[PDB]
Amino acid sequence: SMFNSEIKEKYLDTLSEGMVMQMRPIFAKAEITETLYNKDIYDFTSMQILELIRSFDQTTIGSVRRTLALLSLYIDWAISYKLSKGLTNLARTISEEELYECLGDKKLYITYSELEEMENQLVNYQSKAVLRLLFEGVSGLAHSELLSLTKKQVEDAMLNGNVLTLYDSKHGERKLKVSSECLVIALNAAQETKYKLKNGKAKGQTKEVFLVENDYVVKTKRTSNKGDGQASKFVITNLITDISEFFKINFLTPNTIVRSGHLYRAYQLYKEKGVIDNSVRYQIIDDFNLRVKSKYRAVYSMQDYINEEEVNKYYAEELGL
Repeated sequence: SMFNSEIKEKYLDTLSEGMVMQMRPIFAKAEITETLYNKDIYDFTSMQILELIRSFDQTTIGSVRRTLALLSLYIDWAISYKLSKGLTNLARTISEEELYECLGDKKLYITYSELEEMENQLVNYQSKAVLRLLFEGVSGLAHSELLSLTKKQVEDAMLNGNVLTLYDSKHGERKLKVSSECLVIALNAAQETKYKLKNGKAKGQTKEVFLVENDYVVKTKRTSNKGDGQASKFVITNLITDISEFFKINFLTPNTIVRSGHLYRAYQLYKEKGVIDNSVRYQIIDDFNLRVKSKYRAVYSMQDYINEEEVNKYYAEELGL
């Protein structure tokens, strides 16, 4: 039911009825972790706070942040009563990146607002560009659309209603409308000469590494001893890896990022329409000009992730629930 009951009930007794409603469930879900370490939340280490919250299995950064803030209030109260062994509130030491480590292991997809917050903490344009370009649908077989992308296509798209012309190694050409932000990020990434390691935090003597000189947006490193030609598959995965290491998350894969794009578009339609059904799915396909065997097949595949359950899960705050 609850760990350290008579102390928790003493804290609860100082809160409004509405606060008791928020704080109580946190203590019930917390109980099993507290009995595992045989100590209270207020004696938890940083890591144990981050683990604790992950066990609540929360979907969004926004909700994690509300959960952490509630936990701080309890810890401060416990500090002011000197129940805590430690003198400082360890929930307050939790940095912005560490918030992503709090995300539950069910989380598969990123919201648009999460994409924007992640972009803003990523110092490299190679990092920013792969995230965004994938979210907005630039991805062929083995990421051929993304790896074959040049300044010139980016430049042309800006002067053509933001409509990119994409080159795939299997099927050839595809037309995709993207955002202006995506195109400016793509244009920066295509002229970048350096790549800071560990997202600008590299501890070592070596902090940056030279990139190849070419007109491609996705660039191989000079020390890899590949040409001034296109990058391979593995560069995309390594760029996602370095993003994933900075935020310390394990759900982020090229396919996952591409879906999140589809899932954000589904939210926008759900807000106006109020249903998610095959009509929505057909619209997403031709909004992203989707490269598919057939459309009906794609619409079937999309029922795994494009549905009301997933949209309510990821976008609850934005929907007003």
